[PDB]
Amino acid sequence: RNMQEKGVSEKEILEELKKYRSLDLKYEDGNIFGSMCSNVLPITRKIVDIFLETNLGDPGLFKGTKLLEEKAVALLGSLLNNKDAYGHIVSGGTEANLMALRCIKNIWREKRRKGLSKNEHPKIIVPITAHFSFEKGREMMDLEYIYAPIKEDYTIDEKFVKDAVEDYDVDGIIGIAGTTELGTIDNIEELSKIAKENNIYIHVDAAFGGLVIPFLDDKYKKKGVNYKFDFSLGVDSITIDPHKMGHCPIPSGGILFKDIGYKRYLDVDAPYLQATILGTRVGFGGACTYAVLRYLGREGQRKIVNECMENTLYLYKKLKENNFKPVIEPILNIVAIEDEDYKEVCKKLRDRGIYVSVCNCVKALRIVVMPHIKREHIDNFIEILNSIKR
Amino acid sequence: RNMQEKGVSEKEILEELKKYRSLDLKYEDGNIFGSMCSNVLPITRKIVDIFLETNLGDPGLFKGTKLLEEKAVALLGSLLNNKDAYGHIVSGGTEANLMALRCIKNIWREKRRKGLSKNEHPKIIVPITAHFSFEKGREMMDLEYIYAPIKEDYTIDEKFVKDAVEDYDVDGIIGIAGTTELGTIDNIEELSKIAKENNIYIHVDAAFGGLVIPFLDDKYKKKGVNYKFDFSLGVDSITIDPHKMGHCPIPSGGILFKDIGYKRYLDVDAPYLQATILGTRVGFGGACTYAVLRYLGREGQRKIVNECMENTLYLYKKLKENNFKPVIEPILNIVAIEDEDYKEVCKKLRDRGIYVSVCNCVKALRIVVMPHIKREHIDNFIEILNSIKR
Repeated sequence: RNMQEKGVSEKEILEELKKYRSLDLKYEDGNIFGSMCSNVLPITRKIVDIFLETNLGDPGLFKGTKLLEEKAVALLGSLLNNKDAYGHIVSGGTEANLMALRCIKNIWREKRRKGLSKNEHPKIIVPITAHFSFEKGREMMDLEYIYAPIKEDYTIDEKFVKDAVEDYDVDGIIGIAGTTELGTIDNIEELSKIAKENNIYIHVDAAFGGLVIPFLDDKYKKKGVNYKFDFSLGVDSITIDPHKMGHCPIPSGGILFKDIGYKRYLDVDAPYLQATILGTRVGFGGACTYAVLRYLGREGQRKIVNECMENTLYLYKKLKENNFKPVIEPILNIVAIEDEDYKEVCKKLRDRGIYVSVCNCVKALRIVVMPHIKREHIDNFIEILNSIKR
Repeated sequence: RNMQEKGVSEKEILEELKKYRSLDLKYEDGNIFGSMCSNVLPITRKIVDIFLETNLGDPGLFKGTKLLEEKAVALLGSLLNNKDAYGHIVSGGTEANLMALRCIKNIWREKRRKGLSKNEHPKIIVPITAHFSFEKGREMMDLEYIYAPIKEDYTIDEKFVKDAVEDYDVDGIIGIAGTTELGTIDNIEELSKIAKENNIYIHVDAAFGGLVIPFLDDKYKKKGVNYKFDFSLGVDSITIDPHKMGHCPIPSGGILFKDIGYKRYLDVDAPYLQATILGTRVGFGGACTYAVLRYLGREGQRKIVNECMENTLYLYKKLKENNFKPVIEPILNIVAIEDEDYKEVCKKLRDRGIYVSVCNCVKALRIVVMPHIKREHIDNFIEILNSIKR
């Protein structure tokens, strides 16, 4: 507990650490059902070792690692239909979303300086399904949120957004491509039309879905769901998270802006003295993001994505066969189970070694069918749950 | 450049990555003289591998890794003379400083809600030597900074701070234990007295110095410099950065608060739904911080710190012997060289394979004598610099 004068041997300290690691769950063991992280692609362990002693906060010392960040951003941009994207491989979707909010706020600040805004704080339309990082941004940056309601399919109400844009002076719109709770996709096509017609910045949070949606086989796509979400719609920025469905080690997050014109709105003016929030920051995230996308190609990511979707629809089928009520038919590799007693059922599952997460907008257990979840784990989950219900 | 359909082999992608890594500098090669990062302790490569697939954003899944974060914070707290510290192993000193600023701001918000503050924004006294992360915080959180001037020894003017606290309603004070530019130590003892007498929060930025000052041999200590900076002075929070002079891999930063009473001021209220800014975040930083401090003990860190100081004073001696003007006699393992033509000299050094950094408050080259800088590198640096000056 206290700092000691004498050191200890490598064997002593590693064995102590391994005992603590033994208390953790491991993704490959069939315990973790509620996480959007999973096992990393094995090749990334070598890449982390190669790039461990780099620092993208000092890119003049690590020119090659910096070029790899640029290449990683370019490959993500290509995936998102934008060959000119300006962006960064950052610490995660939270920092990515915060940087988009900073950009929105600095566009508003410039208007305020010119007398072109009656808003004392940026006014941003955000769906109530938005990830908690948006609340962190609101709280830090003193943003004003207009919370948009969701429709019966749990996607943002586009008519509300359009009406709010007419009623108020709006500084940004947020749409979500793959919501945290249910994996639904907002109508980005319509939101982007509203945004373009009114000269409003629009950010797409595709932290999870950005590395799933582009790879979905047609049989998993649903009539009337629009899967368009990327720069082909003219959106201003997109968050996308390699350390979720990109199989990259933490920290590997992505923020892409439509072009380099946005970089100036990420400036910070220091009277007595970088676009990311962090300073010193890893170089291995960009190396891993580039390398995993190159190693797998579209073919390899498609195989993983649709294996997850196969197991997602298997879980959905088994749930209904056992008279459980999924909240929705799954869109991405996320299924939620309606249950009034969800808190207690979650704890009972936990006692039996099944770790799910629980929802906010609805009383349900959330299962994220990442690549570590196999058929036998789903079968095991159903047995344990049936047993709890007797 | 573009996303491809077909993947590539492991050999192809690793060889490509290794070519980019070949363009980087490496700490052990005698090129990097201006960085506060260095080679990691070799044991940490194994720890990163063990803990790569953990996530302190989901500590309920990684109970052991979470306990190790708590143990890492406790060891840092013990080093800083506080057995009850509440804190986190975060992404770096930037996030640490931002969390301290969030705490300061939320203490002010509570006062504002009760009518106990005439300040429309928190008013924080910050020395002009403060790290750029404080400007990032000001810009994001709409803080009002009262910039404190520095004295001839480049430390904060304590009388200015005391006078400003009488003239204005002040919500926080920042002191620096190891400035970025010169390695000087503000008079934290006096600042903490001012802060306590006026009920003002005080944060100490010891990102660099916190893992140097406690280990300095008496011969490196200077008459009249006060080396006290930690919780024995009753300060409210301290930033300390293991991935600087703690030899830990990025990301390993530290933020410690005086006690768990501060946790409530890091809350974020989400109407429709964690104390760190990041969400998903590494677990290996806490494991490495704990393990390196246990492995080295005070004895092993003292040896490294004072080896760096030996080489720092060697560099200072050689500089004067060659008629260069150091800005100050070094306090920590940082030396700066006065030069009117510092920008051009820096570029000339760069052309010769010597990478220094350059200062803000003064026209000088900054050398950070990290453990990778040995006598032969200092001798080589002096030769190249003498040559540039002819």
